[PDB]
Amino acid sequence: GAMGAPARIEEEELTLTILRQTGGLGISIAGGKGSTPYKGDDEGIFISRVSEEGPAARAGVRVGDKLLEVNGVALQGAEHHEAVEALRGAGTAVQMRVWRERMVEPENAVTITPLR
Repeated sequence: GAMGAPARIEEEELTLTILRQTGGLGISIAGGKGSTPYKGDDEGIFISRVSEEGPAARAGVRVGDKLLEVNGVALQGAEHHEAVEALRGAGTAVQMRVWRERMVEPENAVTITPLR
């Protein structure tokens, strides 16, 4: 596999741990695609379900956080089912990684500005 690597910006590396929900119900992700990788192995998974400051989302995610690997399982190219299958048993302790690129991460976010 090798088509190109146009969007390959310096990675930041953000490891987060999501333990069993302590009030809510964890989070909610959804990917699925199966298209050529950005830099050989990358798809970018999105989610939407912030927790009430507990071990479910706030632990690292934030309603739509850029993630690549889920619970140690590279979601690069994988499908929504591949990302959930990892959270199944990891429900008690999930380990997802967050990387920054020229896609998953929107320009609006790339800007480090306040909200006042």
